[PDB]
Amino acid sequence: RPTFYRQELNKTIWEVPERYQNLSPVGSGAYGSVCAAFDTKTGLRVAVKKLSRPFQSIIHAKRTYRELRLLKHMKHENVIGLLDVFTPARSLEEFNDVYLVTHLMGADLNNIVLTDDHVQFLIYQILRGLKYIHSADIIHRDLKPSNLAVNEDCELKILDFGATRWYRAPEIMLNWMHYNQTVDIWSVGCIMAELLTGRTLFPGTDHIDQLKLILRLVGTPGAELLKKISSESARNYIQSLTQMPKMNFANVFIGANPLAVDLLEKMLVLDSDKRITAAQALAHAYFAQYHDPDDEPVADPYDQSFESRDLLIDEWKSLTYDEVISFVPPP
Ligand SMILES: Cn1nc(C(C)(C)C)cc1NC(=O)Nc1ccc(Cl)cc1
Repeated sequence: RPTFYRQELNKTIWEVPERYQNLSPVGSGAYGSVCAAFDTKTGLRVAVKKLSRPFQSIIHAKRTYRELRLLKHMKHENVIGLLDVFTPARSLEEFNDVYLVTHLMGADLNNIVLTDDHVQFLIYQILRGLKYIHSADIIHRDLKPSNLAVNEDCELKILDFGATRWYRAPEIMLNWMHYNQTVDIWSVGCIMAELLTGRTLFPGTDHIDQLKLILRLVGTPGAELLKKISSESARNYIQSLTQMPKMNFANVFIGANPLAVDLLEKMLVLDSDKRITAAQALAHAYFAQYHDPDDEPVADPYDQSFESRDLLIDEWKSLTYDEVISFVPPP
Protein backbone atom coordinates (compact mmCIF):
# COMPACT_ATOMS: atom_id res chain seq x y z
CA ARG A 1 0.00 0.00 0.00
CA PRO A 2 1.35 3.44 -1.00
CA THR A 3 1.73 6.05 1.71
CA PHE A 4 -1.07 8.60 1.49
CA TYR A 5 -0.98 12.24 2.56
CA ARG A 6 -3.74 14.66 3.58
CA GLN A 7 -4.64 18.27 2.85
CA GLU A 8 -7.70 20.49 2.43
CA LEU A 9 -8.73 22.18 -0.81
CA ASN A 10 -11.59 24.38 0.38
CA LYS A 11 -14.70 22.71 1.82
CA THR A 12 -13.42 19.39 0.42
CA ILE A 13 -10.62 17.49 2.18
CA TRP A 14 -8.26 15.16 0.26
CA GLU A 15 -6.12 12.19 1.29
CA VAL A 16 -4.21 10.75 -1.68
CA PRO A 17 -1.03 8.75 -2.44
CA GLU A 18 2.23 10.76 -2.55
CA ARG A 19 2.50 9.65 -6.17
CA TYR A 20 0.06 12.47 -7.01
CA GLN A 21 1.47 15.97 -6.51
CA ASN A 22 0.31 19.59 -6.60
CA LEU A 23 -3.47 19.13 -6.48
CA SER A 24 -5.48 21.98 -7.97
CA PRO A 25 -9.29 22.27 -7.76
CA VAL A 26 -10.73 22.27 -11.29
CA GLY A 27 -14.47 22.15 -10.64
CA SER A 28 -17.28 20.49 -8.68
CA GLY A 29 -20.22 18.18 -9.29
CA ALA A 30 -23.14 16.77 -7.31
CA TYR A 31 -21.17 13.50 -7.34
CA GLY A 32 -17.69 14.77 -6.46
CA SER A 33 -14.99 17.38 -6.97
CA VAL A 34 -12.00 17.12 -9.28
CA CYS A 35 -8.36 18.09 -8.85
CA ALA A 36 -5.76 18.43 -11.59
CA ALA A 37 -2.54 16.75 -10.48
CA PHE A 38 0.94 15.59 -11.41
CA ASP A 39 1.60 11.85 -11.30
CA THR A 40 5.33 11.55 -10.64
CA LYS A 41 5.36 7.86 -11.46
CA THR A 42 4.47 8.72 -15.08
CA GLY A 43 5.27 12.41 -15.50
CA LEU A 44 1.70 12.75 -16.79
CA ARG A 45 -0.72 15.48 -15.83
CA VAL A 46 -3.74 13.66 -14.39
CA ALA A 47 -7.16 14.45 -13.01
CA VAL A 48 -8.24 13.04 -9.66
CA LYS A 49 -11.90 12.84 -8.68
CA LYS A 50 -13.10 12.21 -5.14
CA LEU A 51 -16.64 10.87 -4.99
CA SER A 52 -18.80 13.11 -2.84
CA ARG A 53 -21.01 10.79 -0.85
CA PRO A 54 -19.88 7.34 -2.15
CA PHE A 55 -22.43 5.46 -0.10
CA GLN A 56 -24.93 8.07 1.15
CA SER A 57 -27.82 5.75 0.18
CA ILE A 58 -28.79 2.81 -2.05
CA ILE A 59 -28.67 5.04 -5.12
CA HIS A 60 -25.34 6.72 -4.35
CA ALA A 61 -23.80 3.34 -3.61
CA LYS A 62 -25.17 1.70 -6.76
CA ARG A 63 -24.09 4.71 -8.80
CA THR A 64 -20.62 4.46 -7.27
CA TYR A 65 -20.37 0.79 -8.16
CA ARG A 66 -21.56 1.71 -11.67
CA GLU A 67 -19.09 4.57 -12.04
CA LEU A 68 -16.31 2.12 -11.19
CA ARG A 69 -17.49 -0.76 -13.42
CA LEU A 70 -17.87 1.46 -16.48
CA LEU A 71 -14.54 3.26 -16.19
CA LYS A 72 -12.66 0.06 -15.48
CA HIS A 73 -14.13 -1.40 -18.66
CA MET A 74 -13.55 1.54 -21.01
CA LYS A 75 -10.35 1.12 -23.02
CA HIS A 76 -10.52 3.23 -26.17
CA GLU A 77 -8.69 6.35 -27.37
CA ASN A 78 -11.92 8.36 -27.68
CA VAL A 79 -13.38 7.29 -24.37
CA ILE A 80 -12.36 8.22 -20.83
CA GLY A 81 -10.36 5.49 -19.13
CA LEU A 82 -9.10 4.71 -15.63
CA LEU A 83 -5.45 5.30 -14.84
CA ASP A 84 -5.90 4.38 -11.19
CA VAL A 85 -8.47 4.00 -8.41
CA PHE A 86 -7.61 4.20 -4.71
CA THR A 87 -8.99 4.52 -1.16
CA PRO A 88 -7.48 5.64 2.19
CA ALA A 89 -9.17 2.72 3.98
CA ARG A 90 -7.09 -0.35 4.74
CA SER A 91 -10.25 -2.40 5.23
CA LEU A 92 -13.91 -2.58 4.18
CA GLU A 93 -14.75 -1.55 7.74
CA GLU A 94 -13.09 1.83 7.24
CA PHE A 95 -13.99 2.03 3.55
CA ASN A 96 -15.94 5.26 3.03
CA ASP A 97 -14.08 7.15 0.25
CA VAL A 98 -13.35 6.51 -3.43
CA TYR A 99 -10.85 8.30 -5.66
CA LEU A 100 -10.71 7.87 -9.43
CA VAL A 101 -7.76 9.00 -11.57
CA THR A 102 -7.67 9.71 -15.30
CA HIS A 103 -5.82 11.67 -18.02
CA LEU A 104 -6.09 15.46 -17.66
CA MET A 105 -7.59 16.70 -20.96
CA GLY A 106 -8.05 20.38 -20.20
CA ALA A 107 -11.00 22.03 -21.93
CA ASP A 108 -14.48 20.81 -22.87
CA LEU A 109 -15.97 20.62 -26.38
CA ASN A 110 -17.74 23.88 -25.47
CA ASN A 111 -14.69 26.01 -24.68
CA ILE A 112 -13.15 25.38 -28.12
CA VAL A 113 -14.57 28.39 -30.00
CA LEU A 114 -14.81 25.75 -36.43
CA THR A 115 -13.17 24.94 -39.75
CA ASP A 116 -14.91 22.10 -41.56
CA ASP A 117 -11.66 20.17 -40.97
CA HIS A 118 -11.85 20.17 -37.17
CA VAL A 119 -15.57 19.48 -37.33
CA GLN A 120 -15.03 16.27 -39.28
CA PHE A 121 -12.13 15.29 -37.00
CA LEU A 122 -14.06 16.16 -33.82
CA ILE A 123 -17.32 14.39 -34.76
CA TYR A 124 -15.30 11.52 -36.22
CA GLN A 125 -13.78 10.80 -32.81
CA ILE A 126 -17.15 11.01 -31.03
CA LEU A 127 -18.59 8.40 -33.44
CA ARG A 128 -15.48 6.28 -33.11
CA GLY A 129 -15.94 6.32 -29.35
CA LEU A 130 -19.70 5.89 -29.61
CA LYS A 131 -19.29 2.83 -31.85
CA TYR A 132 -17.12 1.30 -29.14
CA ILE A 133 -19.28 2.04 -26.09
CA HIS A 134 -22.41 1.19 -28.08
CA SER A 135 -20.94 -2.20 -28.92
CA ALA A 136 -21.12 -2.98 -25.21
CA ASP A 137 -24.84 -2.25 -24.93
CA ILE A 138 -24.08 1.03 -23.17
CA ILE A 139 -26.15 4.08 -24.13
CA HIS A 140 -24.71 7.42 -23.00
CA ARG A 141 -28.06 9.24 -23.13
CA ASP A 142 -26.51 12.48 -21.83
CA LEU A 143 -24.21 13.61 -24.66
CA LYS A 144 -23.41 17.30 -24.86
CA PRO A 145 -20.40 19.68 -25.25
CA SER A 146 -19.45 19.61 -21.58
CA ASN A 147 -19.14 15.80 -21.64
CA LEU A 148 -16.59 15.96 -24.45
CA ALA A 149 -12.93 16.35 -23.45
CA VAL A 150 -10.65 17.89 -26.08
CA ASN A 151 -6.95 18.66 -25.68
CA GLU A 152 -4.80 21.22 -27.55
CA ASP A 153 -4.10 18.48 -30.08
CA CYS A 154 -7.83 18.27 -30.90
CA GLU A 155 -7.95 14.74 -29.53
CA LEU A 156 -11.33 13.91 -28.05
CA LYS A 157 -12.62 11.55 -25.39
CA ILE A 158 -16.26 11.01 -24.46
CA LEU A 159 -17.03 11.09 -20.76
CA ASP A 160 -19.81 11.89 -18.32
CA PHE A 161 -19.59 14.52 -15.57
CA GLY A 162 -22.82 15.42 -13.73
CA ALA A 163 -28.24 22.45 -20.56
CA THR A 164 -29.15 18.85 -21.34
CA ARG A 165 -32.52 18.92 -23.04
CA TRP A 166 -30.99 20.98 -25.85
CA TYR A 167 -29.34 17.73 -26.98
CA ARG A 168 -31.82 15.00 -26.04
CA ALA A 169 -33.48 13.00 -28.79
CA PRO A 170 -37.23 13.63 -29.01
CA GLU A 171 -38.21 10.10 -27.94
CA ILE A 172 -36.55 10.72 -24.57
CA MET A 173 -38.26 14.10 -24.30
CA LEU A 174 -41.78 12.73 -24.61
CA ASN A 175 -40.76 10.50 -21.72
CA TRP A 176 -40.78 7.32 -23.79
CA MET A 177 -38.93 4.40 -22.13
CA HIS A 178 -38.14 1.98 -25.00
CA TYR A 179 -35.44 4.02 -26.79
CA ASN A 180 -32.46 2.52 -28.63
CA GLN A 181 -28.80 3.58 -28.76
CA THR A 182 -29.40 6.11 -31.53
CA VAL A 183 -30.50 8.62 -28.89
CA ASP A 184 -26.77 9.36 -28.71
CA ILE A 185 -26.52 9.82 -32.50
CA TRP A 186 -29.18 12.53 -32.23
CA SER A 187 -27.07 14.34 -29.65
CA VAL A 188 -24.04 14.03 -31.92
CA GLY A 189 -26.21 15.54 -34.63
CA CYS A 190 -27.03 18.47 -32.35
CA ILE A 191 -23.41 18.94 -31.36
CA MET A 192 -22.14 18.79 -34.96
CA ALA A 193 -24.68 21.44 -35.99
CA GLU A 194 -23.51 23.69 -33.17
CA LEU A 195 -19.89 23.53 -34.41
CA LEU A 196 -20.48 24.26 -38.11
CA THR A 197 -22.94 26.99 -37.05
CA GLY A 198 -21.86 28.51 -33.74
CA ARG A 199 -25.40 28.32 -32.36
CA THR A 200 -27.15 25.73 -30.23
CA LEU A 201 -29.51 24.09 -32.75
CA PHE A 202 -32.42 23.59 -30.31
CA PRO A 203 -32.35 26.11 -27.41
CA GLY A 204 -35.59 24.92 -25.77
CA THR A 205 -36.90 26.29 -22.44
CA ASP A 206 -38.54 23.06 -21.29
CA HIS A 207 -39.63 19.61 -22.40
CA ILE A 208 -42.44 21.22 -24.45
CA ASP A 209 -40.69 24.21 -26.04
CA GLN A 210 -37.74 21.89 -26.87
CA LEU A 211 -40.04 19.47 -28.68
CA LYS A 212 -41.64 22.29 -30.66
CA LEU A 213 -38.29 23.71 -31.80
CA ILE A 214 -37.26 20.22 -32.94
CA LEU A 215 -40.37 19.60 -35.02
CA ARG A 216 -39.96 23.10 -36.46
CA LEU A 217 -36.99 21.61 -38.32
CA VAL A 218 -37.49 17.88 -38.82
CA GLY A 219 -41.24 18.36 -39.27
CA THR A 220 -44.30 16.74 -37.71
CA PRO A 221 -44.38 12.93 -37.51
CA GLY A 222 -46.10 11.26 -40.43
CA ALA A 223 -48.40 8.24 -40.47
CA GLU A 224 -45.61 5.71 -39.95
CA LEU A 225 -44.15 7.49 -36.91
CA LEU A 226 -47.44 8.36 -35.14
CA LYS A 227 -48.30 4.72 -35.69
CA LYS A 228 -45.48 3.62 -33.30
CA ILE A 229 -46.26 6.02 -30.43
CA SER A 230 -47.81 4.12 -27.50
CA SER A 231 -48.58 7.07 -25.24
CA GLU A 232 -52.02 8.41 -26.15
CA SER A 233 -50.83 11.45 -24.18
CA ALA A 234 -47.79 12.05 -26.37
CA ARG A 235 -49.64 10.99 -29.53
CA ASN A 236 -52.45 13.44 -28.82
CA TYR A 237 -49.94 16.19 -28.11
CA ILE A 238 -48.00 15.86 -31.38
CA GLN A 239 -51.13 15.45 -33.51
CA SER A 240 -52.58 18.56 -31.82
CA LEU A 241 -49.86 20.83 -33.22
CA THR A 242 -50.12 22.85 -36.43
CA GLN A 243 -48.70 20.44 -39.00
CA MET A 244 -45.05 21.38 -39.56
CA PRO A 245 -43.11 20.47 -42.76
CA LYS A 246 -39.52 19.22 -42.81
CA MET A 247 -37.07 21.93 -43.82
CA ASN A 248 -34.33 21.70 -46.47
CA PHE A 249 -31.16 21.11 -44.46
CA ALA A 250 -29.22 22.65 -47.37
CA ASN A 251 -31.03 25.86 -46.45
CA VAL A 252 -30.94 25.66 -42.65
CA PHE A 253 -27.17 25.16 -42.70
CA ILE A 254 -26.38 27.77 -45.36
CA GLY A 255 -22.92 27.23 -46.81
CA ALA A 256 -21.59 24.13 -45.07
CA ASN A 257 -19.86 21.13 -46.60
CA PRO A 258 -22.59 19.37 -48.61
CA LEU A 259 -21.40 16.01 -47.24
CA ALA A 260 -21.82 17.46 -43.74
CA VAL A 261 -25.41 18.53 -44.40
CA ASP A 262 -26.20 15.03 -45.64
CA LEU A 263 -24.91 13.40 -42.46
CA LEU A 264 -26.98 15.86 -40.40
CA GLU A 265 -30.03 14.67 -42.32
CA LYS A 266 -29.25 11.08 -41.41
CA MET A 267 -28.63 11.92 -37.76
CA LEU A 268 -31.57 14.19 -37.02
CA VAL A 269 -34.34 11.81 -38.15
CA LEU A 270 -37.31 11.80 -35.76
CA ASP A 271 -37.88 8.03 -35.97
CA SER A 272 -35.16 6.27 -33.97
CA ASP A 273 -35.71 3.23 -36.18
CA LYS A 274 -34.28 4.99 -39.24
CA ARG A 275 -31.53 7.01 -37.62
CA ILE A 276 -27.97 6.28 -38.73
CA THR A 277 -25.91 4.34 -36.21
CA ALA A 278 -22.43 5.17 -34.97
CA ALA A 279 -20.97 2.29 -37.00
CA GLN A 280 -22.77 3.34 -40.19
CA ALA A 281 -21.84 7.02 -39.72
CA LEU A 282 -18.13 6.24 -39.51
CA ALA A 283 -18.55 5.15 -43.15
CA HIS A 284 -20.35 8.25 -44.40
CA ALA A 285 -18.35 9.98 -47.16
CA TYR A 286 -18.00 12.98 -44.86
CA PHE A 287 -15.33 11.10 -42.87
CA ALA A 288 -13.53 9.66 -45.92
CA GLN A 289 -10.51 11.70 -44.84
CA TYR A 290 -10.30 9.75 -41.52
CA HIS A 291 -12.33 6.53 -41.77
CA ASP A 292 -10.38 3.29 -41.32
CA PRO A 293 -12.58 0.22 -40.59
CA ASP A 294 -9.46 -1.56 -39.32
CA ASP A 295 -8.99 0.99 -36.55
CA GLU A 296 -12.56 1.38 -35.22
CA PRO A 297 -12.58 -1.39 -32.57
CA VAL A 298 -15.50 -2.66 -30.51
CA ALA A 299 -15.46 -3.31 -26.76
CA ASP A 300 -15.11 -6.59 -24.87
CA PRO A 301 -18.43 -7.90 -23.52
CA TYR A 302 -19.72 -5.83 -20.58
CA ASP A 303 -21.70 -7.44 -17.72
CA GLN A 304 -24.45 -5.07 -16.64
CA SER A 305 -26.80 -7.57 -15.06
CA PHE A 306 -26.27 -5.68 -11.77
CA GLU A 307 -28.27 -2.86 -13.28
CA SER A 308 -31.43 -4.84 -12.53
CA ARG A 309 -30.32 -5.86 -9.04
CA ASP A 310 -31.66 -4.29 -5.83
CA LEU A 311 -29.13 -4.48 -3.03
CA LEU A 312 -28.35 -3.06 0.39
CA ILE A 313 -25.76 -0.30 0.85
CA ASP A 314 -23.18 -2.68 2.32
CA GLU A 315 -23.49 -5.12 -0.58
CA TRP A 316 -23.13 -2.36 -3.17
CA LYS A 317 -20.23 -1.16 -1.05
CA SER A 318 -18.58 -4.57 -0.75
CA LEU A 319 -18.83 -5.10 -4.52
CA THR A 320 -17.26 -1.69 -4.98
CA TYR A 321 -14.43 -2.46 -2.55
CA ASP A 322 -13.65 -5.68 -4.42
CA GLU A 323 -13.46 -3.63 -7.63
CA VAL A 324 -10.96 -1.15 -6.20
CA ILE A 325 -8.70 -3.94 -4.94
CA SER A 326 -8.79 -6.00 -8.14
CA PHE A 327 -7.84 -3.00 -10.31
CA VAL A 328 -4.93 -3.44 -12.72
CA PRO A 329 -3.44 -0.24 -14.20
CA PRO A 330 -2.88 0.26 -17.94
CA PRO A 331 0.51 -0.19 -19.70
C1 LIG B 1 -21.03 7.69 -15.98
N1 LIG B 1 -20.08 7.49 -17.08
N2 LIG B 1 -20.39 6.97 -18.34
C2 LIG B 1 -19.25 6.99 -19.03
C3 LIG B 1 -19.14 6.58 -20.35
C4 LIG B 1 -20.53 6.17 -20.89
C5 LIG B 1 -18.59 7.72 -21.22
C6 LIG B 1 -18.21 5.36 -20.45
C7 LIG B 1 -18.24 7.50 -18.25
C8 LIG B 1 -18.79 7.80 -17.05
N3 LIG B 1 -18.17 8.27 -15.96
C9 LIG B 1 -17.23 9.22 -15.97
O1 LIG B 1 -16.87 9.79 -17.01
N4 LIG B 1 -16.69 9.56 -14.80
C10 LIG B 1 -15.72 10.46 -14.64
C11 LIG B 1 -14.75 10.18 -13.74
C12 LIG B 1 -13.73 11.08 -13.51
C13 LIG B 1 -13.71 12.24 -14.16
CL1 LIG B 1 -12.42 13.36 -13.81
C14 LIG B 1 -14.68 12.55 -15.06
C15 LIG B 1 -15.71 11.64 -15.30
